[PDB]
Amino acid sequence: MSWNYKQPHEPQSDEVAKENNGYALEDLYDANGVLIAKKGQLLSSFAHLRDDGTTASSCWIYTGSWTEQGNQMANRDNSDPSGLGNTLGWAWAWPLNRRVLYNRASADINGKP
Amino acid sequence: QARNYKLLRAKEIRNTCTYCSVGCGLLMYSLGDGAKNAREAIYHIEGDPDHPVSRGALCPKGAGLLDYVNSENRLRYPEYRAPGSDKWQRISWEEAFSRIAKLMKADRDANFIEKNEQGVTVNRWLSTGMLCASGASNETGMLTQKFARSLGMLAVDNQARVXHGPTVASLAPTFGRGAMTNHWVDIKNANVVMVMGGNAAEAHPVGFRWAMEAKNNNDATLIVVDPRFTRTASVADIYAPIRSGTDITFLSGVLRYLIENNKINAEYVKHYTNASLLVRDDFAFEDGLFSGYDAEKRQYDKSSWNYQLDENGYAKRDETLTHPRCVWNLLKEHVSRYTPDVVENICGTPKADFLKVCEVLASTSAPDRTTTFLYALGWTQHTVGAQNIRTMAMIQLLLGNMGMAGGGVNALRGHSNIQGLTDLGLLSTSLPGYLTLPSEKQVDLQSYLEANTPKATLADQVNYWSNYPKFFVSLMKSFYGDAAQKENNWGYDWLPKWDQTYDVIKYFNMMDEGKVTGYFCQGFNPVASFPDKNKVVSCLSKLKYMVVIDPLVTETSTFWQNHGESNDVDPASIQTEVFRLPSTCFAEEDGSIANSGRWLQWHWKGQDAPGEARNDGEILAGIYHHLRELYQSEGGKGVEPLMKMSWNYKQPHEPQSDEVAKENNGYALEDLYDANGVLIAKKGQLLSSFAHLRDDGTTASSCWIYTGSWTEQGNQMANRDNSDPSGLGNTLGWAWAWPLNRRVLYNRASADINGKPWDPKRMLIQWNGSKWTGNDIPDFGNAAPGTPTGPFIMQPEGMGRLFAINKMAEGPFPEHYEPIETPLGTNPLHPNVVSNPVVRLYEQDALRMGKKEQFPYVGTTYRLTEHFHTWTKHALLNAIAQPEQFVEISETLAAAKGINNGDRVTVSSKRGFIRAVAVVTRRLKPLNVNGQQVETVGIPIHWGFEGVARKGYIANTLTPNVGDANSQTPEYKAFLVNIEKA
Ligand SMILES: Nc1nc2c(c(=O)[nH]1)N[C@H]1C(S)=C(S)[C@@H](COP(=O)(O)OP(=O)(O)OC[C@H]3O[C@@H](n4cnc5c(=O)[nH]c(N)nc54)[C@H](O)[C@@H]3O)O[C@H]1N2
Ligand SMILES: Nc1nc2c(c(=O)[nH]1)N[C@H]1C(S)=C(S)[C@@H](COP(=O)(O)OP(=O)(O)OC[C@H]3O[C@@H](n4cnc5c(=O)[nH]c(N)nc54)[C@H](O)[C@@H]3O)O[C@H]1N2
Ligand code: SF4
Ligand SMILES: [Mo+6]
Repeated sequence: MSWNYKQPHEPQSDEVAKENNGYALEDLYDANGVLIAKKGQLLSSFAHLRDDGTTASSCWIYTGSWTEQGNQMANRDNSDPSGLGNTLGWAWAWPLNRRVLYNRASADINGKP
Repeated sequence: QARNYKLLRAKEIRNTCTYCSVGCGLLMYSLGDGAKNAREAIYHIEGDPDHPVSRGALCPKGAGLLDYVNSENRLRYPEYRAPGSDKWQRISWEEAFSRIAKLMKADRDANFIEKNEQGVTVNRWLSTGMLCASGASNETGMLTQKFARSLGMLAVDNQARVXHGPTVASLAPTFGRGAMTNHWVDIKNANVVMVMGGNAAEAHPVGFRWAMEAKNNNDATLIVVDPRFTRTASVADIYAPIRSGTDITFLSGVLRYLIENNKINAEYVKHYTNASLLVRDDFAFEDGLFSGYDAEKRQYDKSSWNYQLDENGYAKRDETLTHPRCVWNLLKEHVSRYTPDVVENICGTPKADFLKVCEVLASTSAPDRTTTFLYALGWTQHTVGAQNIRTMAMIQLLLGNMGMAGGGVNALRGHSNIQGLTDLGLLSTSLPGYLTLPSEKQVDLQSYLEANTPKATLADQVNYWSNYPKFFVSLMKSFYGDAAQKENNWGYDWLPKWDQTYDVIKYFNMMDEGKVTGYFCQGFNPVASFPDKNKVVSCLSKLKYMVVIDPLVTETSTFWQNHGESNDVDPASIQTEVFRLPSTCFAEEDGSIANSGRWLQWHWKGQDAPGEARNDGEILAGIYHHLRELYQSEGGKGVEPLMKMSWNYKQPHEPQSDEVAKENNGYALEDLYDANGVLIAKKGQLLSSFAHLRDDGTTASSCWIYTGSWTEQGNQMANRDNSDPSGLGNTLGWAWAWPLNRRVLYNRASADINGKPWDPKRMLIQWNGSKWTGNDIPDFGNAAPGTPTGPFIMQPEGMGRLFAINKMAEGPFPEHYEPIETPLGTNPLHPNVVSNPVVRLYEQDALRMGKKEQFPYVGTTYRLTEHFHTWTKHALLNAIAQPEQFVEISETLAAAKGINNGDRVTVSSKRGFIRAVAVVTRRLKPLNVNGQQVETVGIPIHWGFEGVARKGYIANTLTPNVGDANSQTPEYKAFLVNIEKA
């Protein structure tokens, strides 16, 4: 079992949070040959996780919580553009910041609300 | 010990002063820390020390804002006044919206005009009109534009009509744009500061700090030329008097002096102005009239007021300036009549004073010395207003001061956002971005674009308006979205087409004839601000309905109420249904407003509005949705153009400021590529420059000159970097200025033809071998030094115009004409043509004009530093500062009438009277004019019948109902009155 912390007797919160988010262990490419992530970088989505050993994450639903863009859990933008009380800029929700689960069902089969 | 500091735990909010165009920064303090359970309440306001223009300062108006925000006269609930009633009745918002929508639909269905007599679709509505709020945000402005035009309205004006309309009418033809050319802090770089046609120390005090910086720390000479010795004169090096309405004579005299003494920047003139262009042989001027005058129509056929054309269709030139028909030689001939004796005889300005002014101005013809002119209403509010400005602009071109730091034409704007509303086109025939609504003669898109897209008149010019189609199609995409396609000409026919301009004087003439059913007054108080108040009240009384939207009680909202002599009406005889809707003020919404220097500045909300007051966009939305729903279920006339207008906001009943600001900036509707195949923008992204707008429907922007204000990099109007690397006072990192953040317009002219600065200590732009760079964003393309490309890029010839070809209504050169009501009863320069020969004067108004035998004194109206129009009298602090109405007269006139200082007097005109306290002073002195002694009676415009200051009389009770021949801006600055002891 790994315990890869700079100070083994004092693991830091940011180290563990980043492990939970996940990393690319090799450069990663999409199907069109476009680089999606570089070796050593934090992953931006669980959609980028792979089953071949080139990605790591100790909690896949948390991928996106602390990316190369920073600690999203520290976001403090309370803007609510729709007036519905949805604040996508405050902290970070799993999965992938979706605040209301099953929201495709907020519309009918033709996509009308 | 001292009481504790009262703001230690208050919420601090950044905002901008709501009164004048200086745009001073504010720091407002509210009780409460923003928690949901605490209802914020602003309890103190002071300046923002980091703001580059104000640096923490605030004049008495800005410093007293707390008393306006918390005025006892703030509106709280929707109120209704029934026909013939003498009282208000409170109603709900839903009642107000439904009643108003019903009244509007009935009127629109009865009077909407789908087609004109020539069979052209015009979709216009003329029986209901609107006055728009120059004191409200740009976002409110755009919503108002969409509201008004989608309904087909053409009688849509904002304060510009009675203010700087003449400036746009003159500076655009002369330089290419109608805006103030430099900016506030830049004034500190001047060597000579000229305050003429304005009173900056009282009308723009914090901005005036920079003129004092020029004087005190740049060794500049401050000159004031005004009929009164004002508070600006108090600090001036030189003061010279002038009779109201004679500026063209004084300024033309300066032109004569400069030319005769060769006090001009010759190379600047030769290359940057149209001095070398040849004028048609049939152009002429004699005895007060230019060629082409039609005495029956009282208009000019301007065919001869043009350049001779060469073999390639461009203007012919004579670089040697020896040809008798070159603009230069014709200008010399035209101003030859304005000798110092003529100036003294007509203006009353003593020759010794006029000489002092001429000499000082002349000292700035040197390439490294500049004069900057600071002006406003002293010049605009005349029947020859636009021509007053033409003359001064010509002076700045001869001196080589345009495009220079510390030079230029600082036409000081009025209302906090009159610049924004002008930019957004809230004027009868305008559209946003200085675009124009189609005239009814332009039957299709092609004809419309051809009429508005100018062909270059000299080769190798930028002639940027050639891009008009891109701006227009982009505007249509913003308005109509998917409904605008190539197939239906981008929705071309949905816009109302005009048969004429529906300016306010014309519209009230129509109202007096019973042709106007309803009227909206959004942040505009015409009973106080329009000329001939007695007639205005009589006109409004004929309306079937009126809707007032304001954060305060206004005289207009209570025009039907009897207030004694101040408003002697009989409520029972006035059948108008009046709706008074409570709105927010500047401190209660976020949004942007454009200051005089073209700076779009963002501000933030500090508290909720009192009672049931709502923001302007919410009020418009409430009425609009109720009205459109009526059309959805009942049908009616002009249904399609109304229903096609977009209102794409997340909450349709509450459009947000950021949504509208982004629409104004613009979007890419498809991925966009440059000519080399490189992606410039992705579908859905905000555009970074108007250079990316297209005419094929792939881009949208509801105000092209604002593209760059809110990009993918964020809200630039919220930028707060006050860095000034050059020391010239240019702060590119504070807010965002149009166009494309260029702070000093025409800056290519800050350097000579070889790209060398006229003054090496004031470099604005320079050539690096491949592009122009410097201390300001170049107002230019990439033309290398030595090429023929002119520095005035919006001009088809790329030059500043000394001769304005066919652009001005009364002549390509300015000419002295007396005010309609003149103390002389004649014009010494040409008795056969006394006043402007192209002025429009309705018969009913001609009957209300007085003559010198009954009204011998010159009457003029103006401001006092302590009050803002009839608005601040609702604020206690300002009422304390100047509590009671007064008028100013000389010691000579007072002695002749037996008036002691402080005595009560009655000032009257052919149209009415006011009574007030007399301020007798040596600051007003009679002048010797054409053999007579001419006296002036000064009338400040701040009192009335609503407010907490002592009750008074509307100053406009005295003013004439006639205006500038170009914009129809009223002649509020020069008329005739009489005075008697009271
Ligand atoms: N204190 C205060 N500030 C204001 C406002 C306000 O109400 N109060 N309003 C704001 C607005 S909306 C605007 S447009 C500006 C305008 O601001 P300005 O035009 O500078 O101000 P005014 O006080 O209208 O008057 C101009 C000066 O011209 C003089 N004058 C009168 N007739 C003539 C004439 O024919 N020739 C010349 N050369 N001078 C003449 C007057 O005595 C006066 O001192 O003010 C803005 N700033
Ligand atoms: N005699 C004479 N006449 C003049 C002039 C002159 O020199 N002499 N000058 C002319 C000029 S240049 C001008 S600009 C006019 C001005 O005259 P007006 O603009 O009619 O007068 P103001 O008193 O400035 O009032 C306008 C309204 O804006 C309201 N307002 C404030 N914020 C908002 C808001 O956010 N929303 C809404 N809906 N309303 C708001 C204010 O409370 C106020 O009632 O006077 C003109 N008439
Ligand atoms: S009225 Fe003008 S000068 Fe005075 S504080 Fe407000 S913006 Fe500044
Ligand atoms: Mo004004």
